Amino acid sequence: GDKPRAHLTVVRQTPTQFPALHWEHELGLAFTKNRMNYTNKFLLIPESGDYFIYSQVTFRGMKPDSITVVITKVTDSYPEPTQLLMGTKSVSEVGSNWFQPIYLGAMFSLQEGDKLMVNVSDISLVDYTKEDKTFFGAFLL
Amino acid sequence: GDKPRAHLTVVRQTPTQFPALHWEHELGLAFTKNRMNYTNKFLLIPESGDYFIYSQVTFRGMKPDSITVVITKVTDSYPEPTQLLMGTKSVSEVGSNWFQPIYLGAMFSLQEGDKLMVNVSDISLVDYTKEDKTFFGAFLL
Amino acid sequence: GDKPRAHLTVVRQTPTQFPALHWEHELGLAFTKNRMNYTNKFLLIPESGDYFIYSQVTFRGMKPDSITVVITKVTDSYPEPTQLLMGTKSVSEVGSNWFQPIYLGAMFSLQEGDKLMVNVSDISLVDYTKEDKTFFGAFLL
Repeated sequence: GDKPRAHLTVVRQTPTQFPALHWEHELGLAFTKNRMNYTNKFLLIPESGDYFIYSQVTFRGMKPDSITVVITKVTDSYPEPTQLLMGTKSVSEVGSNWFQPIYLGAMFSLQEGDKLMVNVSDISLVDYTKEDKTFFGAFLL
Repeated sequence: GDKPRAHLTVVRQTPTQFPALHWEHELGLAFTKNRMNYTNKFLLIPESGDYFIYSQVTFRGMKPDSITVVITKVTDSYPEPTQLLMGTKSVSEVGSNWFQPIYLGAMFSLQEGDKLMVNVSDISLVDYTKEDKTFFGAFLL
Repeated sequence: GDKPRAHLTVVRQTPTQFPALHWEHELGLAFTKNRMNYTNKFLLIPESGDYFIYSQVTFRGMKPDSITVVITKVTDSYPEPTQLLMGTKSVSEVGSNWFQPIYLGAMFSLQEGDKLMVNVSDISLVDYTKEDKTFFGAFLL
C-alpha cells in the first residue's frame, strides 16, 4: 500500500558534464508519495529496497552525432555516481526537425538516502512541451 | 495477490482523430484478471490505485512524416481525455519496408471507473501480425 | 518482500537460430534473489505467478538490414519455445558506427520451472561494454 512512489514530468529547463534534468513533481500527472522526496533535482529514496526505475526523454532537433539519456544514482558513502541505465542513439538525419524518444526502465536495489537523477547529452534537444513525452519515475516493488 | 492485471495483444484492426486500437484479451499470451475488464476497446479500471501501464506498437511501412503512440485515460467526470504517455518518432527513410517499435510505460494514479486506450497516428502502419510485437498492459502496483 | 527478482547485465559474449545471450548475474548492478536462479543462460522461474519481464539490448554497427531482440519462454511440457516479446527495427544508415537500443518489457503469467532467455539477430552487433546499456530482468509482481 504505502510504498514510496513518484512519477515526475518534464518542464522547460532553466539554463545552466551530462547536465541533470529538473522536473515537475506535483502538477498534472506528476506526484510524489509515501516518503518519496523530490528535492534539488534528485529523487531521494526513503527506504532500502528494490525499486523499478524508468524515464523517457523525447529529443527533437534544433549538429548532434548522438543523443543519450542516463539514469544515475548518487550514494552518500560513494564519491562517484553510478550509472544504472543508459539509452544512447546515433542520430542519422541531417537538419532537422527530427524527433525521437529514448525510453529506459529496470529494477535496482537501492539504499535509504540514495538519490536518483536523469542526465542528458544535450539539454537544448529535450522536448519539454508536454508532460506525456518526457518523464521520470520510480516505485518500491 | 488479487490485483487487477491485464496484458493485451494486437489483432488485425477492423476498418473505421488518432484512432484507438482494439486488442486480443484472452487468446495466446493475452489475459485479464482480478476484475480488470477489457470492454469496447477500453481497459476498465476496477479499483482506485497506482497502476503501471505500458504499450509497444510496432509500426511498419506500406508517405508518413512521423508515427505516434498515445496512451489515453477517459474519466467519467471529465469531458476531455487525458494523454498519459506519448511516443512520437519522425520517420527518416523513404519508401519503404521500414519497421520500428515505439515502447512506453509509466506509473499513474487511476480512479475506479477510469478507461484506458491506446491511440495511433496511422492504423494502417501498425504491425498486427504477432502477439509479441504490439501489446498493451496494466497492473495495480 | 521475498518475491523472486533478478536484474542481469551484459558481458562479452563467448563465440557460438537467433542465438541466446548470456549474462552477468552477481557483479556490479546484477543480482538474483528470492529463489530466482540464473543457470545455463536461462532465468529459471521458481514460483508460478505473474512477472514483469524486461530487456534492453544496445546494438552498434561493425551489412544488417535489421536488428531484433526476442524474449523467449521455454516450458518443460512444451516442445516449442514461446516468443513473449519482440523488438525489431530496420537499420537505415549505411556504414557505420551507428548505435541504438531496443527496449521491451511486459507482464506474463509464468509457471514454476519456466525458463526465460533473450535472443538476438546478430550477437556481434550487441554492445557488451557497459552494464547500463544491455540488460535483462524479471520480478514477481
